[PDB]
Amino acid sequence: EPPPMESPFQREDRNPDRFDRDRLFSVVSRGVPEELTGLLEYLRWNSKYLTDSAYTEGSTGKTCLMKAVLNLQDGVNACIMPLLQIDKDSGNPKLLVNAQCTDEFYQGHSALHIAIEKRSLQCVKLLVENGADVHLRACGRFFQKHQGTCFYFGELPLSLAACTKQWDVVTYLLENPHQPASLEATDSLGNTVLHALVMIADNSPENSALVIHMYDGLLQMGARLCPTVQLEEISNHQGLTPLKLAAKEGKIEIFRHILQREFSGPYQPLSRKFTEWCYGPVRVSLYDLSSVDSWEKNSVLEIIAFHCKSPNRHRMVVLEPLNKLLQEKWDRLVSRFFFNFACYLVYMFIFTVVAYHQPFGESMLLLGHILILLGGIYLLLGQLWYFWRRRLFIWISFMDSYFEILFLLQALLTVLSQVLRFMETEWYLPLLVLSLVLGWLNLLYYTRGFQHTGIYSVMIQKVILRDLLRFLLVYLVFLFGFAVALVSLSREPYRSILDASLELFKFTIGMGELAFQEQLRFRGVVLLLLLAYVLLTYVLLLNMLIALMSETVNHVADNSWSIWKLQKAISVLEMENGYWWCRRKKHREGRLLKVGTRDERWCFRVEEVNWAAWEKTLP
Amino acid sequence: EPPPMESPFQREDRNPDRFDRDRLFSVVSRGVPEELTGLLEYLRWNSKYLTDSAYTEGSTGKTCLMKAVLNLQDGVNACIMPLLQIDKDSGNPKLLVNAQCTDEFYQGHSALHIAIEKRSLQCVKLLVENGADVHLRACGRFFQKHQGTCFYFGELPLSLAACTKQWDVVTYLLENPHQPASLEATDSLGNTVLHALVMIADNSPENSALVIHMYDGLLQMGARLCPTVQLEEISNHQGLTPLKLAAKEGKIEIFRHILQREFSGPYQPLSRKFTEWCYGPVRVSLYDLSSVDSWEKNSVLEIIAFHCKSPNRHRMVVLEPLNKLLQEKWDRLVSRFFFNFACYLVYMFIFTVVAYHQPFGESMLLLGHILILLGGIYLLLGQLWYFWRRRLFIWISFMDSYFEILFLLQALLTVLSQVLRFMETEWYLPLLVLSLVLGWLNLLYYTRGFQHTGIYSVMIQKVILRDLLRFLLVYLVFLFGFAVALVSLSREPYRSILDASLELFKFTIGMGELAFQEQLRFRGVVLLLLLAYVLLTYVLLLNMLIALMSETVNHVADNSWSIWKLQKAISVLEMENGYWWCRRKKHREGRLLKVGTRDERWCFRVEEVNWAAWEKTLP
Ligand SMILES: CCCCCCCCCC(=O)OC[C@H](COP(=O)([O-])OCCN)OC(=O)CCCCCCCCC
Ligand SMILES: CCCCCCCCCC(=O)OC[C@H](COP(=O)([O-])OCCN)OC(=O)CCCCCCCCC
Ligand SMILES: NCCOB(c1ccccc1)c1ccccc1
Ligand SMILES: NCCOB(c1ccccc1)c1ccccc1
Repeated sequence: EPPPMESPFQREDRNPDRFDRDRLFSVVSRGVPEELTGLLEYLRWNSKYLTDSAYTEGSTGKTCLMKAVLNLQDGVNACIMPLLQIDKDSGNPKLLVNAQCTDEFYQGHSALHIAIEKRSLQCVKLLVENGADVHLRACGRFFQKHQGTCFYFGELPLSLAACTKQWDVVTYLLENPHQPASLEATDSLGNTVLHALVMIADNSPENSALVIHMYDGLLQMGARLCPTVQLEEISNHQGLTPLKLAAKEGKIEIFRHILQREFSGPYQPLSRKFTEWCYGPVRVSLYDLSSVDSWEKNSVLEIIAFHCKSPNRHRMVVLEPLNKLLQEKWDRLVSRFFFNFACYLVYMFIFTVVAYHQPFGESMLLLGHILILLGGIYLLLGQLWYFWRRRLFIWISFMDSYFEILFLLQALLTVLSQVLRFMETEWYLPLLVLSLVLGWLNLLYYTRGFQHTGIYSVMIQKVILRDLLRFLLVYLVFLFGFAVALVSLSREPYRSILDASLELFKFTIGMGELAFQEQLRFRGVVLLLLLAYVLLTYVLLLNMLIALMSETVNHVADNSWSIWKLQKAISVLEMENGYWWCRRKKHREGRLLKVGTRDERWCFRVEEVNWAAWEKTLP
Repeated sequence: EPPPMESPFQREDRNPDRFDRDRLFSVVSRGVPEELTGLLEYLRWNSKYLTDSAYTEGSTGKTCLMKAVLNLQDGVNACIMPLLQIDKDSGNPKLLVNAQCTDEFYQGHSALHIAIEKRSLQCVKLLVENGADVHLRACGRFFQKHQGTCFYFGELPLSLAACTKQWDVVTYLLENPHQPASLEATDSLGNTVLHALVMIADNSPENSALVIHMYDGLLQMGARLCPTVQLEEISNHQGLTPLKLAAKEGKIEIFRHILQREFSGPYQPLSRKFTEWCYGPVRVSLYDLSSVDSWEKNSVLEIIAFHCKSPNRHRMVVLEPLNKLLQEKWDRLVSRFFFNFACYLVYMFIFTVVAYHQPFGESMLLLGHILILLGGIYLLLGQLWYFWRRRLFIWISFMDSYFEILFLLQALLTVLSQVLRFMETEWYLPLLVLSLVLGWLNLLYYTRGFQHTGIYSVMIQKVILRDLLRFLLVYLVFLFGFAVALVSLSREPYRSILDASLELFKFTIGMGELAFQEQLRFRGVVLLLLLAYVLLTYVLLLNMLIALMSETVNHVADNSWSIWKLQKAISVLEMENGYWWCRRKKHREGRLLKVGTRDERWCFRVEEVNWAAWEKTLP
């Protein structure tokens, strides 16, 4: 187990007048500099420095200075200032202010971070004035974002202060002449201070206000300290800007504010929603499409659809300008979507004809077999190309890509069945039939193109289809357990497990032949198993109905509309790439408009009609 | 019927100037000492005392002094003080202040208790200064905790004052020089004052604040009056400390406060949650495992799992440190749990093989029969050992031990079937089959080891399985009633009750042959019974569905997670004892740490990450 950061009870790890390690740590914690005065003599006598491993705990390397700042008294510790002085006179080649832990848990932890966390501006000023680096990276396992014991604030003192909304500390760390902290400074994972605020943000409104206020103030202060730097353009090692990161992490509240950010006054160039004109309840705004339009790779639209895995994906594609941007794309692509639907209907109309009318008529059948083979190959190549593109995030959103698997599965069976027909084996007919069955089920994918049908479909396939596998797994365990019991008991009907499993399943569809069976010597006991099976399978069905019905209470119809918009969003961003055989170019959305002075942006004109909001401002 | 305590309307039970009993009780109730002045002369004339049975009601022994305190006027009665004086001059060998009732209902009731209940500090001071014992036990049936007419406050004046939050009275009873009341003082059932507050506590928050405030103040005052006494270490006749009693009675609010009690300042040694270090939303506390760890017999963990019967059991195993303590144990024992699961799967894989493949192959069957016999004996001995250990609380938590019954039942049938095979009777095959059926159903017990499967299972078996027996009891009554009717009507199909019961049941599984039957002379009337049975059995099914569906509204998913944690808690505390053939030693949890001065405790380090709570304290 990793050692604790500070412990009044547990002692630190062991692994002129004497000033050994234990008595050194005792005086610094109590905050009495009077007893510390002889430390310089002992250090001079031994020709050693406070940064030496002898004056720290070997498990972490926690120095005496870091010990001192962990027991602040009313926001200050009188022992830390003499401690730095004695270190200065000791001739330390490694200054105590810049000392860091070495443990895998608290790696990079420094005395400056402790002072920032303890909300003591006095210690923060005192350490920085003495040369405490403001770019020390606390890159330990405790500070990394993961399940369980963690506190991610970035890795920098400036980012830690921002995450604790210490407005006084961030002001000093930026404006101090001794050692200013750059806003461009970057942690080990590529996250800046703005990125850190994004990925600590929750969807709760108390913490969303914290992040939005910190994000707004730091962005506005960045315009003063570094006017030539656009802080939102810095990307992590994953290549994500703070806007893109908010999309991937699925944090709507911070995502919405950045996407619709508007500043009035001198800070206008930092805005992303430039209002254009208003007439009554009609508002027109020029939303900025920088890093939002799908024309550029790794955009926000692609990240939400294919890279985000949070349950908040459907609620993000309805925010402006994404709602209107996707609608603008959908109206341009709805003609192609129906053409794709028409081609699949023709392909499966031919599939049905060949499957049924199978042994000029022979020539039509010969052509039908050939067209099916080409159609199956075409679908197989298209689906393989889709999975090749989405190879980095397979099985991450299987609830949405399950139709793309079915199209591939039907394509594989279509091609394989034709191959078996070439081999003239009798087993080609089944595979051709299962291809026909799956494809007619795959026709339900295109219902998303119609609001009239797509909205209704969304309410259904969300949970119910995934629930049935959970009942079947127990039911099949129950089915095989009773089947062997009946077979082992009827051998002195149910001639084999396969027949016994068949008979037991018939009881579920209301066709069981629950009788004495008139033949078996153990007719009563065999009946007991059938009666027990009937009671057990109805307990399981009632167990299923109650659990499934529980989802009805919490359902909201707005979610079904939102999910349908996400389904159209995924389809648009896939068919924008054209086809596998023809990767047509992508049209850039919006128009280039000058919005200020650094300032031209690819703005997208969104018009907003809202009677309720307009009447609220009215007297 | 027990007589009333006080009655303005009903007279008390009958069973110098004259001062008979009736005129004595009249003056004391009215509170006029002027008419009482001659009482000394009458007592002197008769050479009698007020404590004599003549001056009380024979049904209870309620004395005149207890009569006086039952009619206090504005918190005081002017007659009680002269009453004690006249008793003093009467030469009473049994002082009136210490007089108690003799009725089985109000046994031990004294005048001091009445003054405490009536919230009169003036009478409380007046009686105690005259020698009223502060350790009088009111051990009547009225003061014992039971259904109906009762008021349990312990049995002592100090405990009564604590239960009525009379802060002024408890202060006096503890600090009075005349007769201080010991906090160690114990009632008839072993309960001290701290125990009394625990078992009058409700889970409501108005009364929880009452108990917590009284528990905290009395514990803190105990450190001043008796610093050398640890009041929480006193146990009842059942052997339960106040912490253990709160667990058995299932009162979370008082249980949580004691389990996580933290005091800052001089009262630190009374704490049980010693905070260690804090960094942002990360809090680390040293919870005390005294009487909590399962290493010691009759611990809190065992009491909640096996001794508590309240519905609050699942909500207690999620409180810290119990939540982390059980998780620490579970991670150490999850390797053994799967090994136990693997052994049962192998045992039932062999059971299935022998059951099916039954008349080198013969040698394998011979070995399989032998291995099943040893496996059945092993399970039989293990389950008997489990019930021997839990013999004191069988059928108290049958909802949790019902799987342990099924394992025993399957073990008994496994052994008995092999015994019958030795006898070479034909009836061994059925019992071996029912053993196979039950064991495959017993495999559902091990689903609790996986969160992925255990959580889903908990939602189902809570109510639905127990509900079906309630429908079947009426249905079987309906089944036998109609079966005899059809048989008595078809004798001029349904040749016997057994066949008639079989045919009627088929209508429930959607296989009834509801026809005119073409043979019976009373074909129309027999059809009426079948039609009536169909309507009646669907009314019962609709009755069942509506009643069962009503449970969906009030269900909370947090309960299912909590119950699963309790299920793992029971399994851990059972497999900690090793096996019946090898009772391996128990590992003590936590580490011994010095926390103060009486002070070393077996503290358990629990680390708490809570962003929402941390942000609440932030500006
Ligand atoms: C008009 C007559 C058509 C006769 C049948 C020919 C084979 C069609 C096979 C087929 O079903 O293609 C469907 C496809 C769209 O699939 P999707 O985007 O829904 O799939 C994704 C679902 N998630 O549609 C297309 O890609 C367009 C059709 C092919 C155009 C010409 C191809 C030339 C190749 C060199
Ligand atoms: C590995 C090969 C095993 C072949 C079959 C041998 C008989 C096993 C019988 C069996 O099912 O035992 C299950 C048992 C655990 O039961 P539980 O704790 O779930 O039951 C409680 C459920 N509520 O498991 C155990 O206790 C461990 C298995 C026995 C170890 C060696 C025993 C030696 C005896 C001298
Ligand atoms: N082909 C048009 C049918 O669309 B509807 C539809 C049909 C099947 C599944 C989902 C929707 C419909 C919607 C509302 C009322 C009636 C029908
Ligand atoms: N063997 C793993 C199956 O677990 B799951 C499961 C199966 C039966 C009963 C309870 C749980 C499951 C849970 C959620 C979705 C799908 C399946």
